[PDB]
Amino acid sequence: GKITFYEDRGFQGHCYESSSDCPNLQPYFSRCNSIRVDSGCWMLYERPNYQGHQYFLRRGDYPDYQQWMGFNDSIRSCRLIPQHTGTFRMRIYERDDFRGQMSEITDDCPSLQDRFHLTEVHSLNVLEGSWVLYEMPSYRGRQYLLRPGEYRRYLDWGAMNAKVGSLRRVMDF
Repeated sequence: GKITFYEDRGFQGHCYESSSDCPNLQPYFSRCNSIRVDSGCWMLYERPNYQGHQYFLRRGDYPDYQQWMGFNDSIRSCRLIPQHTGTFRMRIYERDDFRGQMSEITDDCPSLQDRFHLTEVHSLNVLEGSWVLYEMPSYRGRQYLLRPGEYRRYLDWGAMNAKVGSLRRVMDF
């Protein structure tokens, strides 16, 4: 994993490269307007300590922050997401605290509405691999990184509501 952040658009200005997690990038650069992901899967954060808007990025060139659906040009923490080989698995629930009907998911899901007739998920259990949760169908809207573990309520994956449109396994190309 290598991501290099650039302060200005079109890969110009002061830059910084990371190969690992960083809870606070503020000491390294004051703004971020373009990015070059050389390798790995990354989750970028608007605020330090992995808070605020989250953005999922894979290898590629990003000449401006709009390219990664950035809210603004603030990137203050990043996570290198560990590659998972084999099966990705998670369970979603009707109600919070793992109650109501449960469905198990093991592939990408561009529309929960379409496949489960659900617009909201009130709790989920990530058993294997890392996933990205999207507020809206077809991987649009606010993004939330799901690492393996228990999410007894939507608040646990850092969202403001239980609206869940799509789900994507964190896989490299």
